[PDB]
Amino acid sequence: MKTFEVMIQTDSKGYLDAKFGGNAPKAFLNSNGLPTYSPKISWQKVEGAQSYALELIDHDAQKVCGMPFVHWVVGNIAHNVLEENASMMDKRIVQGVNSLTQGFIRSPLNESEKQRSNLNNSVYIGPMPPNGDHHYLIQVYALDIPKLALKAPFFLGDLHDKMRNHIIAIGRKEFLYKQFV
Amino acid sequence: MKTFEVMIQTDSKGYLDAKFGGNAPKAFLNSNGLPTYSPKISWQKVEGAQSYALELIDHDAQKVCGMPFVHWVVGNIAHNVLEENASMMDKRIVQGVNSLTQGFIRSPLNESEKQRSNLNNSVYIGPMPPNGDHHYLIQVYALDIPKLALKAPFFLGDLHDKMRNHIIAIGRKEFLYKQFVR
Repeated sequence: MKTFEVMIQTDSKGYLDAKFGGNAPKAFLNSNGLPTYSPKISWQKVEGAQSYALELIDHDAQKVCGMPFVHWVVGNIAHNVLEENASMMDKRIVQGVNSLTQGFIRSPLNESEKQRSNLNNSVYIGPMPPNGDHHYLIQVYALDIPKLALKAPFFLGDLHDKMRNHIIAIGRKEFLYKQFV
Repeated sequence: MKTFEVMIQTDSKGYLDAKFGGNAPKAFLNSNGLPTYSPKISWQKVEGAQSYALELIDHDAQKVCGMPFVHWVVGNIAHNVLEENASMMDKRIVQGVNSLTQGFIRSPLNESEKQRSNLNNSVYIGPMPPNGDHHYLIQVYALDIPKLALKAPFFLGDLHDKMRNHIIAIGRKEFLYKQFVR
């Protein structure tokens, strides 16, 4: 199993810009004040690959709420880049359900509202760390197949189910985002 | 940045034995019914590694409750192996808070109760998947320093803070565990 370099533009101190998370100027927040504007992320081409997948996870969220928080899951990435604002704009990628959802199985909403909430949250949600600055982990998977059989709404383990036995390489990369409010 | 192989004894079908997750015979549970009996996990020795660390996560939990679930967090592993029952028996390792904890910030519990909960749950908690069989992911880190500066209670994020810039290799292994019913 091989590895590859993953990149994302941060400042000198390794911080991603305010606009990509909770501290964003209002104009980069959606109707409800949520940072939905995804950053440009890119990585080395991996020979043999035919698509890539990506998960963005906050390990520092375990302290805050008991488990790590899922910010972004994306599969069917045809090329070695996600262009800035890809989450709202890219129409070829397929996107997984993030941890703001209230459509997980043990939720008290009915089947239809679970579905509505899952699709609603099948996007990038930006950093919003309450207890202080956090590191965030981008992990990129290089796959030996062009397409994953995934339809929104799908969850992190669904990505992994369809990726299983098809991963030729993995790339990791961390960034910082300042405390929120 | 290198990778290395990680091993765990499984079924011909890829399932870890019941005893490790609370379909377990009651002899392998604690007095409260919890699967705290950790499986033997080992991996190929890596060049330059002064210590190893491990984390065990269930991504399949995300669908169930909204987030992946942390089953086990461990640092200060001197050798390329954790022996069976290591979580209970190994004096040399340090262990992070698992996802049963109710000591996270923004739990309703008071400050002192949180500290207890965190410490009480600084152990391996085995698979208990409610909705069907789950895959679990073991991730092992090879480090270039012999000891991490970690003292229970500490979380997954803390493990990573101490390991940042010291990881010389990562190993990954998945296993299955049967749906848990009552």
